[PDB]
Amino acid sequence: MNPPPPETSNPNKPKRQTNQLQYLLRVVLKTLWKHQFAWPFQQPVDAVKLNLPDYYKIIKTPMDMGTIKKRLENNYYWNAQECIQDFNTMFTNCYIYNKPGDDIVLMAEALEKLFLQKINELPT
Ligand SMILES: CC(C)N1c2cc(Nc3nccc(-c4cncc5ccccc45)n3)ccc2N(C)C(=O)[C@H]1C
Repeated sequence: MNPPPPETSNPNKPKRQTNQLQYLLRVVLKTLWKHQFAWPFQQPVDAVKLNLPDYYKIIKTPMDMGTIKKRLENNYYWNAQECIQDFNTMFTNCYIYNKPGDDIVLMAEALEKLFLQKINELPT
């Protein structure tokens, strides 16, 4: 029931190092990563482990912070907006699959609040 995880390396994809990407790794991702509610999001959803064969029938663009962290560390992105889009995919997937007030949604909402806080002053 688990698809192959999102790629974290792609040799023919063009890459750039920017100050915004460095901040997304050093500040934004590490602050989220340490948060008490981060653990569900530190790796792809394991639908076999969870016995949720429906998960990847609903969520067609999966994304997790373990993938985003590996992408940042491997210099996968062209620009910060591509990374921010991955974070937003992750949050949105959580809101789509689950229902308002679910524990997992409270977790995602807390992380997203912190995320928007940290990106409120991206560098230049
Ligand atoms: C809702 C839950 C199934 N959830 C989820 C689970 C995990 N991992 C995990 N591992 C062991 C036990 C559990 C677990 C069991 N029961 C209730 C829970 C309530 C709140 C958190 C976790 C729970 N969850 C990882 C990611 C997700 N994401 C992002 C989702 O959107 C859905 C698919």
